[PDB]
Amino acid sequence: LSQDFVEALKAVVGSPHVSTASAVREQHGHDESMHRCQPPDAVVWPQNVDQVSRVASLCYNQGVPIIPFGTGTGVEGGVCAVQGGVCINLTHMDQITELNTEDFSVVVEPGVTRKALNTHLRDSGLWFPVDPGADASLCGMAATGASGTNAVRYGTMRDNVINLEVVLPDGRLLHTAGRGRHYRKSAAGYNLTGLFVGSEGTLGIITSTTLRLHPAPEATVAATCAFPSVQAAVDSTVQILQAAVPVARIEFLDDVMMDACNRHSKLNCPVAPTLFLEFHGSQQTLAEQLQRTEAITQDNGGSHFSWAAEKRNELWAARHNAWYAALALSPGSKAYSTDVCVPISRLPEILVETKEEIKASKLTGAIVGHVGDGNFACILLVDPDDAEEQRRVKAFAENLGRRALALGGTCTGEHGIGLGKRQLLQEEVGPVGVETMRQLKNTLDPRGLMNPGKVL
Ligand SMILES: Cc1cc2nc3c(=O)[nH]c(=O)nc-3n(C[C@H](O)[C@H](O)[C@H](O)COP(=O)(O)OP(=O)(O)OC[C@H]3O[C@@H](n4cnc5c(N)ncnc54)[C@H](O)[C@@H]3O)c2cc1C
Ligand SMILES: CC[C@H](C)[C@@H](O)C(=O)O
Repeated sequence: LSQDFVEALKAVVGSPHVSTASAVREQHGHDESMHRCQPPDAVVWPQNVDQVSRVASLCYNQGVPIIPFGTGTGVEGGVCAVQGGVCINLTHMDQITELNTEDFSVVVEPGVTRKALNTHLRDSGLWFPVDPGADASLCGMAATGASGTNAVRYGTMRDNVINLEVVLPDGRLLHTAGRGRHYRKSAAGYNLTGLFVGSEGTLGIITSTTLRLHPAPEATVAATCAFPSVQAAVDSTVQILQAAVPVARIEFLDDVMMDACNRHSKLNCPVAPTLFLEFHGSQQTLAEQLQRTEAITQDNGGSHFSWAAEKRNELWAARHNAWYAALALSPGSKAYSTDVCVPISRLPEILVETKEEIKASKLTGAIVGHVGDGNFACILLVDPDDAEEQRRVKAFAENLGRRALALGGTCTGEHGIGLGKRQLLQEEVGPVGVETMRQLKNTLDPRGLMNPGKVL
């Protein structure tokens, strides 16, 4: 990367905000995935949207790949600079604006996390529900199409993104639903906002997100329920959903996951396949829901509920940190995570099969999941220096993904494709789907410089 180009970058953002130092590039060449670190040639921190546009235009017209970088908590190698280029760390634009409590909406820049937004919303009666366990950039969450434990009731990012501000690959500024617009529904034109949700930085740079806010629940109760088997827990989950209990959270942990979370949180739940549950409503609705849900879990062999302000906070903090709890089983390890999502009536088949295959395999794994969505993750620990283990893990993940596809499902419910699921995506949507996705990529990024090598 030439001196002249680096100085042009410095003219846009300032010398402190451009670095070609190896350590800085290495820190921005990987995420939380096991994908190999691939450092960008430079890291750049733009300070406002005009600077993002100018950096994009400089890179694009000079043939230099662009890698958008939020908080680096992705798990599919989205930020790995597989073709080098300029990593654009967006987190210095960290402002909340256009808070409209009367409309239930807010605009956030990439440096705002869910924790920051909800802290700024303390005492407002509103909150933002989509809750990855990581302290992630909200614009990064829009880019990956994230969900979370609350999505079963309150929706995913796709359900809660109203508008996006996007710097297109050549630097043009696009407000996907129109500048300053926010509303509950529209039929106006083609829905551009949905195209950029889940685009993972391959179609443009999200420089602000307009988010739907939600009313705080009148009352909340959390609980845990232990089961004798995976299939008892998952049958209970499906029956709760088919009974239309409007649970706020319903999360599955197998016995391995539950042991791991116990060791990492000083929770002390029975080591068994477990559901973590949360209910929102008034006192009358909560009593109604709790007794319907207890009846269903009891029918399938669930233990009595173990009840959970500080204790529900510890419960969900343990769940949110499940990734790190699993990693702490074998220290020094990395991990790959699967993320399939299937029609809910097929969830018992595939979760039980996954448990049986983990146990039959020489591999170690923990199972945890947003099962209210028909979604779950297998966390598969890896020795970073064991190439034989690595391709056995990758074969296990690919076979699980193909089983989900055979059941009518998708290879990823929330994490995205990045580097790891590109072949599974081709199988999932077939040749006309792939070509159509490619056509969209090419019209927005003709030179192919917008995070190359990802998704497609
Ligand atoms: C402990 C833990 C728990 C997690 N739990 C969940 C969970 O429950 N649900 C879930 O969905 N994910 C979860 N994740 C994954 C991760 O937190 C999400 O995918 C999150 O949305 C990533 O945001 P980020 O800014 O950190 O992404 P990064 O790793 O910085 O980037 C991810 C991808 O999006 C692109 N990108 C980032 N910011 C932008 C932007 N502003 N504009 C355009 N492209 C951009 C990058 O180029 C890359 O391709 C978890 C991760 C961890 C470590
Ligand atoms: C980073 C993978 C894990 C499984 C995350 O998705 C979660 O649900 O806590």
